[PDB]
Amino acid sequence: DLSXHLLRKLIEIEKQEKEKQQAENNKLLLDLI
Repeated sequence: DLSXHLLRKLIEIEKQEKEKQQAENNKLLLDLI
C-alpha cells in the first residue's frame, strides 16, 4: 500500500524459489542456535 511494493518484487521469487528448501534446512541451524 505504501511499503510492501517497496519490497514485494524482492520476495515472491526469493520465496517461490526458497521456502521449499528452507524450514527443512533451517531446523539444522536451530540446533546450534
